[PDB]
Amino acid sequence: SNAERLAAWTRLPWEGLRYSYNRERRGTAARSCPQLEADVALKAETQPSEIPLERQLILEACREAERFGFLHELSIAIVEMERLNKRPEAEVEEIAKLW
Repeated sequence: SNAERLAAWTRLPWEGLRYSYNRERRGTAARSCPQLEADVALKAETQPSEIPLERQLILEACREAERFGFLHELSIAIVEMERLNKRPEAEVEEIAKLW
């Protein structure tokens, strides 16, 4: 779905990316950031690999946004942050095709 694509497109660090997720989850029963962080940290250590924990965290956050219906709002917010980091418009175009 667009959750895996968005998680695939973003370059934001989790420390920054966590803010939009926390911001866009208002009004939903979605997991908080510490709940996500605790859940993902355990899931990472139950199947250890070379996959960075940051990638698993970001993918879990995008999936949770999709389950509880604020993935579109989260995609807009992530693109906003990337544009603040001067992410090239050519790369923003790749994710803009979801819209």
